[PDB]
Amino acid sequence: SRSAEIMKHGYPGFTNVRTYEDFVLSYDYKTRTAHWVCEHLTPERLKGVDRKLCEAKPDITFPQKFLSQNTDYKCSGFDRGALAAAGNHRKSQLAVDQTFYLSNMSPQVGRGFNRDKWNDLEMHCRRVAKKMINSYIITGPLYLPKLEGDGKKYIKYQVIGDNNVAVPTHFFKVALFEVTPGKFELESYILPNAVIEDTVEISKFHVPLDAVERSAGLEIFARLDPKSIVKENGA
Amino acid sequence: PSRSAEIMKHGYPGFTNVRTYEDFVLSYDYKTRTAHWVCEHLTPERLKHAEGVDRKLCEAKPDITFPQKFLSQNTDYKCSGFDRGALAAAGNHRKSQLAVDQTFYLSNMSPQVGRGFNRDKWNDLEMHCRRVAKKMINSYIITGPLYLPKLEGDGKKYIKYQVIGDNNVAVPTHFFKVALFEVTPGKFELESYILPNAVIETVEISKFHVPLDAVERSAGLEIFARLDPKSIVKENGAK
DNA sequence: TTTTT
DNA sequence: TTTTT
Ligand SMILES: [Mg+2]
Ligand SMILES: [Mg+2]
Repeated sequence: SRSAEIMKHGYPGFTNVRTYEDFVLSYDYKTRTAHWVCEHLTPERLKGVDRKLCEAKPDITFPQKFLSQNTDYKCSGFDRGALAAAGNHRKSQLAVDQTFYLSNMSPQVGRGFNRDKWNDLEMHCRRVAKKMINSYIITGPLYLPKLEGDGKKYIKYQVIGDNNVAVPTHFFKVALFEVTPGKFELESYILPNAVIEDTVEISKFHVPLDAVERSAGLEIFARLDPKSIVKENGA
Repeated sequence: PSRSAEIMKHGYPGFTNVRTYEDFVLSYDYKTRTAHWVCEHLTPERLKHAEGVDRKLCEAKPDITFPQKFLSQNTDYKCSGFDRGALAAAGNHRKSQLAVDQTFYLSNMSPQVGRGFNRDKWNDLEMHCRRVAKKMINSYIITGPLYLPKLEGDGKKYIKYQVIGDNNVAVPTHFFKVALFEVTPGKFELESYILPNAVIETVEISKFHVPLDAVERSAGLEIFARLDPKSIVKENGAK
């Protein structure tokens, strides 16, 4: 099974899972965006298909009362940011078309984030993947607390459109790279959903995996054992 | 077991991190470190106290069948200004010591305003549900936290809530409670409520009625799916 | 290659 | 009945 290949190293969680052609997604009825998406890449799999034949549409195999709509994002000020990236899925027109499901979208800052630094992170994972045995990428939104002036910690985020789609404060990305058979490089990033200077290197957004777990309420690469991790966030 | 099937007869609100305790079912949210929902089932017979039971020798503690890193602890609540508010109320579970002890799992707790809410109007709503249930054949109650949007001083909508303790336990902005009362066999009265997690003044609990649909949308849950609307004879006091 | 009323 | 040192 493709899906069982994609999810070899663990399910981050089991809420409202859909297995699409080339990735697995978990959808959150409350925020109207994904809990997470998992992707599996090989050099083989990263190689006629056109993407502007694609239009974002709701995945209606989820109940309608829990759907986002293009009308939620329209004039929001945010892009429809695709967590499982179209560029990662080009072995078929279907596979790429499903990356355009709104279940796979989060409201993302456009210029200075989704169109730049977040895009740079995606391109980095793709390029590293092209010279690795297997690559596993888990992406998801976050809603992080901030201490404010009264000394109290608050989670605050905008919601948009009539369906109140959540605007994540941050996004995480965790990549597992099989370098030598049975052995892995692990890269864990948290980036703010905000304008980021192009000056900043992606490694500045490294965080320990445990931080991603706690913040997202997910078990990332549980089925995997830490002996087989040879490199962690560069080290 | 067969008990959990009686409890969940009219459907699962969701399937995330479900635990079946002896007399109620709970769904646990790893992000908020509190419940998504709890579902309870009462009857007049089950509201008779059993002998030897006692709620005085009960202490709040985590349910460690969830992974440690997603638990809340008593230290998260300690000196926060909020109560450990039981969603499935101790008072609903009368038939054994374990059944009531389990309502003291922290998975069943939300940070709640005490004076003016948990100890007052929220408790008034709980007692009201037990009272109605002594006169009904079957009663199902679904309870949970909400985190609701507020139009701020720009023109943008925001969800904002406090998190407490080192584990960042969410302080809900509101709580819903939906009660399905079987008034005659196969015929139900439905009552849906949303209250703010705040001091509530004289205010009748019926001021907090909202359509079921509004609770489903806010909570991202499917409440009482296996219930045919033909069978509903009353909705928040009407019809 | 990422997207926008 | 609810809870908190
Ligand atoms: Mg993107
Ligand atoms: Mg209480």
